[PDB]
Amino acid sequence: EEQAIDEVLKIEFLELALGYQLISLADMKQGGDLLERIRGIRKKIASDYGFLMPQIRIRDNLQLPPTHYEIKLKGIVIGEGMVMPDKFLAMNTGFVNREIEGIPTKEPAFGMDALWIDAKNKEEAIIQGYTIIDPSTVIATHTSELVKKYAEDFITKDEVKSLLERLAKDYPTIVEESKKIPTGAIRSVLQALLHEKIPIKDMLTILETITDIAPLVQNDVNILTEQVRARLSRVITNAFKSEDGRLKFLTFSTDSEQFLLNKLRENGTSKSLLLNVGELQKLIEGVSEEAMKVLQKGIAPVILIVEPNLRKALSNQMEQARIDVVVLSHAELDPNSNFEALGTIHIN
Repeated sequence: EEQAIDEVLKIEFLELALGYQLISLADMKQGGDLLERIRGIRKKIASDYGFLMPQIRIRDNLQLPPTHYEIKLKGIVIGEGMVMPDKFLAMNTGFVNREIEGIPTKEPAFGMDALWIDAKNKEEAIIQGYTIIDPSTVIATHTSELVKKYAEDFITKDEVKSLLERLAKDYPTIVEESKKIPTGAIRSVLQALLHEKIPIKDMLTILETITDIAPLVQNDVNILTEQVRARLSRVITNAFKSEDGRLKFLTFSTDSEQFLLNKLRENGTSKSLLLNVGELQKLIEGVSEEAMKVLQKGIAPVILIVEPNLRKALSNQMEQARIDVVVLSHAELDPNSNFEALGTIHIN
């Protein structure tokens, strides 16, 4: 025993641990690029979401099944999966002509259907309109999605201090004006944004909104979050456009929206839905089945668009039901972008 020391010197990071058979994906002498793909996430996340995470650590873990991987954050398992290191993943992204043969699976990043296929299958897969993704990329995309999920945690007091200071260099007045705001509130708003995958890369707007509005609402985080989000419609819409340039979404029918609004209650500044067991049931089936269809179309994340008053209440209700959706308000939609309605949820 000499682990008073390893504990003294330990830094906090995201850790990708690889089973024996996955190590070859990291071996550049073998042509694997997992190292660059994994190490290049931190910069992409920085430019898309506006925070700096510590570099991602890559370990072997021999206690793992040889094809399995495990992702840890502060030593706690937050994700795991497997790839066929010597195969390729083929996906229907909405242009498939004829289905091909392979091993069916659920891709780990979003739970979409896919086929593991051999290298020699790639050519015909491509002819049939499939998208092909290699093992390293699958792991990288998974890992990327997991850091987005836990983006909150990387927003420490020291990251907040560092974000202001990095803004101070050429907007020194607004950061100074922001010293008037309790720093727990700023931090708390930033976490609340990242919690729902809203980038904080526009600190100017964030700080300006908080500094303006906070004194008026006793630094209430529910109000500040919504107010800040309302001013980031360009950033929000851009962060959820599909790659074809369209933000693709579901809505609730008017009858359904009215039903939800009728069960909506405010207590202090906290909005919630007052639903019995059967009603909560109807709500969950309706969303989850429609979400299920969106994923089957090769589209993810599943986005729900509602009016301002339902956004937080619905979002809370979803994460408590463990339904992986994004909930957006009308106030957050950039009319300069293209939109596509995928379907309408009926709770009836």
